[PDB]
Amino acid sequence: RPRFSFSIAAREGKARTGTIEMKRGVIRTPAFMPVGTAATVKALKPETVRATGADIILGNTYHLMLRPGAERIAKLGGLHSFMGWDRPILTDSGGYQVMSLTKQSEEGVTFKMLSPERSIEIQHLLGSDIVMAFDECTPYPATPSRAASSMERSMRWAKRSRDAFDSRKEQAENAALFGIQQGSVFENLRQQSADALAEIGFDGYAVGGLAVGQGQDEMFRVLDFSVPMLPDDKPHYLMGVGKPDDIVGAVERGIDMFDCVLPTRSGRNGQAFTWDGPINIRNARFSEDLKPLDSECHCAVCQKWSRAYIHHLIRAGEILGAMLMTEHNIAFYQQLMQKIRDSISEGRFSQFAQDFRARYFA
Amino acid sequence: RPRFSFSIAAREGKARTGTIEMKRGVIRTPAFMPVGTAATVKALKPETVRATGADIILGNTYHLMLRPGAERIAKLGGLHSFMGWDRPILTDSGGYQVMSLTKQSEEGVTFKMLSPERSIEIQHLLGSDIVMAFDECTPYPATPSRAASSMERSMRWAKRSRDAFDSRKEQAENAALFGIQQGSVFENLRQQSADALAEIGFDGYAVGGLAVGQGQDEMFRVLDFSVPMLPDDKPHYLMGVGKPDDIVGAVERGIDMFDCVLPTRSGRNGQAFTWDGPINIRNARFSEDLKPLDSECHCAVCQKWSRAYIHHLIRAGEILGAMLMTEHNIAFYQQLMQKIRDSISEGRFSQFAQDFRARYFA
Ligand SMILES: CCCCc1nc2c(=O)[nH][nH]c(=O)c2[nH]1
Ligand SMILES: CCCCc1nc2c(=O)[nH][nH]c(=O)c2[nH]1
Ligand SMILES: [Zn+2]
Ligand SMILES: [Zn+2]
Repeated sequence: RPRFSFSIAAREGKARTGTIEMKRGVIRTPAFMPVGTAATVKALKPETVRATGADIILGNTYHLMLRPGAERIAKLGGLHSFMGWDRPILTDSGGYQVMSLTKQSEEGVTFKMLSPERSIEIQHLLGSDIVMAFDECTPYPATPSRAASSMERSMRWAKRSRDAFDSRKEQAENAALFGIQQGSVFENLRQQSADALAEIGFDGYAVGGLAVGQGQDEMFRVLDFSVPMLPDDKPHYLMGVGKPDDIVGAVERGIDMFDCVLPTRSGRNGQAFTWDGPINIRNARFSEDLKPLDSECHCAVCQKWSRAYIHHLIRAGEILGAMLMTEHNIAFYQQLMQKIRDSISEGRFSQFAQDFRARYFA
Repeated sequence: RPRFSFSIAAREGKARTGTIEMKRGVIRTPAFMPVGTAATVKALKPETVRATGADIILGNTYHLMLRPGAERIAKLGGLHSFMGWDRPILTDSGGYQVMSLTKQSEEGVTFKMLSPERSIEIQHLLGSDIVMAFDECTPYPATPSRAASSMERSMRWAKRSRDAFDSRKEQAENAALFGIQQGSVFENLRQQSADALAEIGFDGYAVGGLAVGQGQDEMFRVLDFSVPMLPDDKPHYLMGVGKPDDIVGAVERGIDMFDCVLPTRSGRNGQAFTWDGPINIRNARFSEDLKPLDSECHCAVCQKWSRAYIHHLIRAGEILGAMLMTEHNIAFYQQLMQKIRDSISEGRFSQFAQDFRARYFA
């Protein structure tokens, strides 16, 4: 396999399905990336993550550079070996969390320094397969002046990220680099940003700044004009999105890649995804319900345990409850992505989306 | 398979190895029973418990009758179906926890009623394979007068337990009933108790009251005279024991069955069992240690992850840390029991025990 090769096999409207080939494996697109926050997808063995159908996972840079540390992970053999996941890993740059969980300057951010060069070096030390440019995730809402200033800095940072990555032979030969579009909800700033990014040149293009408070209507509105601005022949990654219906609508608008903590975090808190919508398994109505979490789901959890048992586990605060809920939720997300890929491949994705929404929202 | 058949295949001194055949499967003896407190072996799928080599697990009656409730579990298909463990389950009577986690009377105990008849009915509702007589676990230390009064009540309760079990056709035909010897640390009271129990007649005999504060020397002293009092041709179960070295010494004194929460509870708190003794994986010395938890262990955890990674997980409070530590610890206990069975079968158990202790304590 090549360092990086994105191929589109089928299209329907703005939707695409295809593959990203990388040295550590193939990613089927549209792709959902489970989030591993501190070198673990919470409550799952990596074999279990794979078993659900995930082709790639996301690691957060901010958390790893703090614990256990990037240099330490590198000394230990890199993140794949450390955590036991041998397939592609996408790492974020750290740019988001350093502000949400500071001294900001043109150089980077100081907190209790992270900069483009340090972020790219940390992602190298981790042995990341897909490296995110170090950016600034503009808060929502933002005035046009502030969003412009923020976007402009991010684009200067994107060039610095590009050069830092290219300056390291082994990273440039074995990993890929994605740029991140900003500009808040403003069309002209999104265009400026896309333009800047394309001029630099990246292996893929994320749509940043849309998982930070916008309602779905608004996020969709911004995607409508923003995704066509990106190079068509490269993957499009919507950072931090989202709910099952967010994902369907974003694929309808040309997104190829997704991540979000909802299936893991929700799962631990008792929310299970079903084709008829989410359910809160702690609800007393499930106390004697012998059905699986979802009537159609092919996951191991639905093959073996009832709602009643998982209800008991979550109410009791049992670790196995977190494990079972998380596995099901991640499997549900993967089955959603499989249904999306198959329906685009068959030219019936628009119908799938309609059908999905009618039932999920009933 | 028969309802119950205990066969001794090999002996060495007081040590025995053999099998208990039951309708739901075969139990290899000496046996270690992982404890499932609220219908789950904490942080493990039942398939994982089996994978470690466990033939039977223990369920606590007290906790189940409180949550989710015995009648409810029965309505749901019984405990095996509920939790997804299809092999034998031994349940305790509830007698211990109702006092440690009250109004005591000859009838039973009232708390925020449990009695012999109710305890046996609850264990039936759960669908237990091995039912423990409802007893009183005498506190340690106890004066001889108090231990005698306590033991005497337990023996009256043992007869009531016997009759309650026999009065239910399906339970008597499909499960087994164990009696529990009391008498604190006193030889004459242990003899009285054994005598009473044998007169009633049980399928197996537990040694109760020795996991409640006695040091090893004392526990061993009491086992020395207590186990020979029990019927030779029935299993001998030491409730609540114990550490790896407790278990070796107790097999040397004729015990066939063990349970304790140490491998699970310890595991979650960062203690890992090794042939060179326990280690506390949170210790900074493991932060860059690439070795497995134990150099010889055949478990899945030691095949795949390093001390360094598990150290990170436990320090980070990650669920996967609890899962990995627990799997290893339960696998270690099972490998210990396998080594014990093989060495008795080969007539080299005395040497094994010597060798085990020299290394575990070095
Ligand atoms: C709460 C979800 C946040 C998702 C996210 N957005 C962004 C972004 O806009 N830029 N850089 C990032 O790492 C990033 N991560
Ligand atoms: C803290 C470990 C307690 C083990 C135990 N001992 C006993 C006993 O002596 N009688 N009945 C029981 O259920 C029981 N359980
Ligand atoms: Zn499922
Ligand atoms: Zn191990």
